[PDB]
Amino acid sequence: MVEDILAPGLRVVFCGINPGLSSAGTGFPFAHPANRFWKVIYQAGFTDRQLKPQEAQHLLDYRCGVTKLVDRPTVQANEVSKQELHAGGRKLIEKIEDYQPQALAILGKQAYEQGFSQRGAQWGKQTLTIGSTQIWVLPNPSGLSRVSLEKLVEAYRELDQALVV
DNA sequence: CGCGAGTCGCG
Repeated sequence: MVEDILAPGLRVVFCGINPGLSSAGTGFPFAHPANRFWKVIYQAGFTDRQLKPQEAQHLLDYRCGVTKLVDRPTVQANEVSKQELHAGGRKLIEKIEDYQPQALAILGKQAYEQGFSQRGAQWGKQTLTIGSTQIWVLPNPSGLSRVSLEKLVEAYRELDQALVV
C-alpha cells in the first residue's frame, strides 16, 4: 500500500493513476528510478533539490502533496479500468474538499477525463474547479511516455509559476 | 442528424 502525502495549506497536490509494482513494495510514490517525477518537480521549481522516493514526506515542507486515483498496484497505468478510475475520482474529490489545496494536478490526460468524466480535455489548466482549488492536467512522468523531459519540465513549470504568492 | 460506445505505432 502507498500512503498519501496530504496536509492543509498545500499549494499543489500531485495525483497519479495507481502505484507501480516497485512503488507498491517500497511504500513510496513514484519509487521506480525510471519515473521522471522527482527530477521534473525539482527542475520545474517545486523543490530545491531532487528528492529520493524515500524523502517523499518532506514534500509537505515545500507545501506539495501526492496521492493517486486507484490504489491497486500495476505494471502499466492502462490496466486500471475506467470503472476504477471513475470511482477513484469521486474519492479524490473528497480529499480535495478536505485538504483544500490551491491546485489539484492530475498526471494523466486520460486519467483526468475518466476520473472526472470529461471529454476532449486539453493539457494545462481546466475551467473545472473544486471550490477554491483549481485543476490542472499534466503529462505523466513515466519513462513509458514518449514525452521528453524538456517538455515534461515546462508543463510543470507553467503550473509552478501559475501559482503565485 | 448526435450521441455513446467498440487498437496501433511512436523514443
